[PDB]
Amino acid sequence: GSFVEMVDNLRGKSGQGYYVEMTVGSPPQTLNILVDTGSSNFAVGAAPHPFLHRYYQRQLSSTYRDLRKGVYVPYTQGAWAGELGTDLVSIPHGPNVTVRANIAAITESDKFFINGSNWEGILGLAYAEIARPDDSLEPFFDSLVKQTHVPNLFSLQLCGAGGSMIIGGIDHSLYTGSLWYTPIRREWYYEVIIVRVEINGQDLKMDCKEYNYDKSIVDSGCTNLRLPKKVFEAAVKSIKAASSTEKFPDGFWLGEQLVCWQAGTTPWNIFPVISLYLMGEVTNQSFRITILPQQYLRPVEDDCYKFAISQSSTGTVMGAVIMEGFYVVFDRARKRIGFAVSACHVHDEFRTAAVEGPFVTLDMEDCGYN
Ligand SMILES: O=C(NCCS)[C@@H]1CN(Cc2ccc(F)cc2)CCN1
Repeated sequence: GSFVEMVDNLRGKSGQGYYVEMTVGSPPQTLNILVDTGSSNFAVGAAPHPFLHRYYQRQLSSTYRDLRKGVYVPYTQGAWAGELGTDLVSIPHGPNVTVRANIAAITESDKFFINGSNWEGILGLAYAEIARPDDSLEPFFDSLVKQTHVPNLFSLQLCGAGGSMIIGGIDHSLYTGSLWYTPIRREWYYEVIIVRVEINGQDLKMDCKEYNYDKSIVDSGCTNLRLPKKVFEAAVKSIKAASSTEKFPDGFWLGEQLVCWQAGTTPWNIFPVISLYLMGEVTNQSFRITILPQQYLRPVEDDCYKFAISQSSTGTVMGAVIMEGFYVVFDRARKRIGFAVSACHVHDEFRTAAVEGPFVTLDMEDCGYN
């Protein structure tokens, strides 16, 4: 592909977030920006903070325009407050363009910036509907598409232990096998529909509406695979039974406790695979995406791991757990999301992550929550 200058543009430590190099203002002030497909605001630190090494200085930028309006944005994890404005933004290792975008200048925050994360801002890649204060505040990618010839598409390859955010196209060297697409249900979050869940080839036997109770979303700005109360309970009991060859403390299945082994001795074989079936583009068709323990058990600072599946009250969140196993294509132009086996995904000599289809499924439209 012609996106070789875009490959390997992502960095970020385990459980802290993946970020891209971006510049704001004139002359260009370089900052590292969290890639977040679960929000829609572009906001950078614009005042000193204990965890910030650098921040956006508006007085040093000649192209800064004050919108003279304060903004507050709460997330599931973290919140910030700031002042709205516009300025020139560029992505050094992305498309060779410069755009005027809405930037929220973060002057106040809580549980947002992470110590040692190395990022100083957030790139909300989702749609305008879920942007604060309202959908009149144009997200960065909408600005980028409207002002340049860069196509209405981006793709993410999150690599657990870097990765690539390809803006405008698809690099074929970042995946193996075929690309399977699932329809975007609504343009707010990256809402998808899960039709079936399997733990080590065993169906959870639940009404498929439970898998999407509230919503099912694709979110790079989330560490965990988060599941609705009912689905989480059913999943944990199934994972616990499949991995009964070793006993673990009850706090481990809650993220409260860690589990450790000797270096290189980690027995991945005892932990089951997890398959999420996603609605296909063709009527009565579906495809499954299968993740390994390497994805849902994440290394902690002997090799120690944290159980990276948690419970949710706001629906299914397909986080980095899911996305680190796959090359994900956010095809906005065709209202669909693509999944392919990542070339950088962590696996062993016995098992690998999989994207397989098609599968026959009757009554798919029901699976969505109303
Ligand atoms: O609410 C949020 N995500 C959903 C909960 S998992 C995000 C959390 N993010 C910090 C963060 C992002 C990515 C990551 F890998 C680890 C941490 C700040 C913005 N809001």
